Amino acid sequence: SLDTLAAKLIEKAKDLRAGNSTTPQQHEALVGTLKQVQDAVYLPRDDLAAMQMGFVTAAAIRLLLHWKVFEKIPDTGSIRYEELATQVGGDVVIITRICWLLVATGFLVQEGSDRVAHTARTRPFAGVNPLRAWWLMGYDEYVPVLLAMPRYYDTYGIKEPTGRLHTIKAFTEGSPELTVGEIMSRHPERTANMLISMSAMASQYPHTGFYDFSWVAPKAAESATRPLIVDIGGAKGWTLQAICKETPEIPISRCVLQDLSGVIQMVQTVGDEDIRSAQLMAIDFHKEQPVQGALVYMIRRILRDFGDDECVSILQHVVAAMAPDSKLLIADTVTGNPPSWFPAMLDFFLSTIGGKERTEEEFRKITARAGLRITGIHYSDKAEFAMIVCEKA
Amino acid sequence: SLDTLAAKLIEKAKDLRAGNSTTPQQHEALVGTLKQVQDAVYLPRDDLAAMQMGFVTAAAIRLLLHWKVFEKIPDTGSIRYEELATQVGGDVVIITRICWLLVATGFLVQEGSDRVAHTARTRPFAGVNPLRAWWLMGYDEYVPVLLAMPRYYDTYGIKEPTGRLHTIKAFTEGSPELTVGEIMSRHPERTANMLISMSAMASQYPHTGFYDFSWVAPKAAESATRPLIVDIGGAKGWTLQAICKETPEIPISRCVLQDLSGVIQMVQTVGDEDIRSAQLMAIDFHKEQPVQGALVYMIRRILRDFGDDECVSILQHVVAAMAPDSKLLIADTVTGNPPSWFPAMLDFFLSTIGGKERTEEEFRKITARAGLRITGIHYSDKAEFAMIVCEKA
Ligand SMILES: C[C@@H]1C=C[C@@H]2CCCC[C@@H]2[C@H]1C(=O)c1c(O)c([C@]2(O)CC[C@H](O)[C@@H]3O[C@@H]32)c[nH]c1=O
Ligand SMILES: C[S@@+](CC[C@H](N)C(=O)[O-])C[C@H]1O[C@@H](n2cnc3c(N)ncnc32)[C@H](O)[C@@H]1O
Ligand SMILES: C[S@@+](CC[C@H](N)C(=O)[O-])C[C@H]1O[C@@H](n2cnc3c(N)ncnc32)[C@H](O)[C@@H]1O
Repeated sequence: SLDTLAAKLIEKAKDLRAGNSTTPQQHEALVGTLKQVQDAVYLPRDDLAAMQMGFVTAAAIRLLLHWKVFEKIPDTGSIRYEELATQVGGDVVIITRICWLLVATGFLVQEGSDRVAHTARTRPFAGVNPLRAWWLMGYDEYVPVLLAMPRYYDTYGIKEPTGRLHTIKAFTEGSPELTVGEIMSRHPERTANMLISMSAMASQYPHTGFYDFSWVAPKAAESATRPLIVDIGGAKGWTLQAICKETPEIPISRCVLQDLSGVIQMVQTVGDEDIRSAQLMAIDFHKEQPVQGALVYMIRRILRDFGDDECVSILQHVVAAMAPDSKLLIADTVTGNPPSWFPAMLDFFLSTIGGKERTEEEFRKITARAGLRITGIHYSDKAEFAMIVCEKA
Repeated sequence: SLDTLAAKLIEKAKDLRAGNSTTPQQHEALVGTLKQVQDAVYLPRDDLAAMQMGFVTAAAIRLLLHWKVFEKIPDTGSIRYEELATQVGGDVVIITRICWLLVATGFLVQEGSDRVAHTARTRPFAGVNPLRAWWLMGYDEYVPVLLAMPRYYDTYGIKEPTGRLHTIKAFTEGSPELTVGEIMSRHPERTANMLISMSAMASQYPHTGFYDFSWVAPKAAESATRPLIVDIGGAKGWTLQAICKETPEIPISRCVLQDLSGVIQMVQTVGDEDIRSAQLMAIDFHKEQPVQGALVYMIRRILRDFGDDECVSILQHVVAAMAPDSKLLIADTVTGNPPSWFPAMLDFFLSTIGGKERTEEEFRKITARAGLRITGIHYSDKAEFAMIVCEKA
């Protein structure tokens, strides 16, 4: 309510004066309560005006990023608009107007009518880091594709976009005959920025803590030979390291990390010693699963990027390699009907590359097509992200 | 401070509880306080989530508009996703995914496992009205222009855009040699949406309530042929109709509605019998004011669209047409420096068409340059909007 929002501000204010730390939980609660109140108080005209303001604050930030203006505002203190203008080599009038939008929305602050300064909300824009890279990737790589969606669906029909080709992204780029990866390989600066972005999203879903892997331990004791955990598209092997740290009775030396040649090579070169002890293998999971009869095959945050038919192709290569008692673990969001806001947002972005966040029913359908049955779903505490346990039907 | 904000929330909650928070000024003030809270508490991760969710929610709304889904969701009650999908001839899965994004953000409501319903936030999209037209103007006609701003300033220099040609909007449209008004006026559906959008956001741009025209009624008796009010760039004459409703002694047949050829012709189609009984007239106010000697020349929300020199040029043509007892009335947004929240948003948008929001002193400098004397400024008590009353100096 308005009053509980006021209570949370009074609390924050006292804890700052007392120099104590706002927890992530208290911050979330404060922001959540603000949102509840705005949703109760704002009329439709307020909702839509706030949305349009969002467009222009993002454009203003983008334009100042383009002009390298955030780099020139000092970390603390302030800089005269005229000095900014001289250092950019542009007109002080337009630079000041752009800054004023950000002052009116609390991104920047003025110190006297002549000078501008950062807030905590703009310091990430003053240099290279993952939030800024992620911000630029979303704005430059996705916003034009979102604008292109009505034209896309006019062209292809009102149909779920499910292919690796003719994605909304590739359509927007002008090369629908290419995959998104092929398009990005033609764009080295955009890829570089994306690589930094890519690291941030991976870090924010849990690798362990919500599923018991220790049942692999007795098999490792019975069999000296059977491969234990195969991580398909495991990247730099962070998941395998986390599992074997959590349960040291699972020898990482009997696990298998599969990815692209370039990623495996970087693991072999600068990967830590535990992961380098695992069996590393370059594969194409669209065409093959080379490890036969492993106890566990894991597919983490991969199926969300593909349509059903492509997921069933990946899955069936694994099922052909599975022994009768193998498990196939899919780590991915099992979205609700209806979904919560963060997976619902991710799903909307995934539609531009042919993927989606599936419901439990949708996962049942694709695993059954691959000859699997889901025997358990173990949810983490983060936005319906779950371990889906599958065995041969 | 967090504490003064908390106290403002607490006091507005009291007013609501007693039934004493009725007025538009009170609503606007509470909305402003909530925005101040947002700005004081949001951190980069919150701003990023809000940017992403804003763009995604906008594109979802745009697709459901384009597909005529909002029109098919009943005003109350609910409809099955499968019925919606069949009525728009679309795939139920992609339609559901997109509705689900709006369900997750409280724009739509899902009933059970498979039905969807309007909220007050989406009913504006279910049919033709000014708020919907305003939203479509912003999204269709300005968001793609926002994305073009980096390239525009790389093309023309980091300089305040002040010309009526080669605006950012005409640059994006691919017709730099047309003014933005000419571009809007050449396509019927764009023109018709523009006309309806000029009736939106009366909370910022009231059409009456702040200036009393009743002094015109007398002079209507002085003569039978003299034009009483000339509405320069008057769109579809909504403001003339508002004035004549409130001063029924001013006959609308003695008023002149002037706009571009394409706009004034559309008034034959959409205007009611009342406005179509006015003197409709195509003009180009960059070049001429063809009606000499009128009692009042009204220039409402025109000067905002142009730079200072072009505004002087426009006013000079009107001054030449004026008789010694004529008045020239400028009706427009009048803000402070820096601009308040809503005019700060508009100032940024107006930069893409060569315009800006202005302070009272900025309007005074333009009117002086055009050889006018201001005899009165009459502010709205609900919006930063005023009638500037002028005569020949
Ligand atoms: C330009 C401005 C863009 C963003 C704001 C917020 C989002 C809703 C649209 C609204 C819009 C608006 O308020 C105005 C506006 O639409 C125009 C024009 O599009 C540009 C000139 C044409 O001759 C015709 O008059 C229409 C001129 N002047 C304005 O003030
Ligand atoms: C979404 S990313 C990270 C997935 C990883 N399981 C995780 O949770 O962090 C997908 C990974 O799959 C890899 N990959 C993409 N295509 C592949 C292919 N055809 N064969 C093998 N690996 C692939 C990428 O190199 C990337 O490391
Ligand atoms: C921002 S709208 C304001 C409309 C109306 N006076 C109001 O306030 O609701 C700008 C108006 O000026 C008209 N316009 C633009 N350029 C014009 C021109 N060169 N000559 C005549 N009208 C023009 C547009 O077609 C549009 O109706």
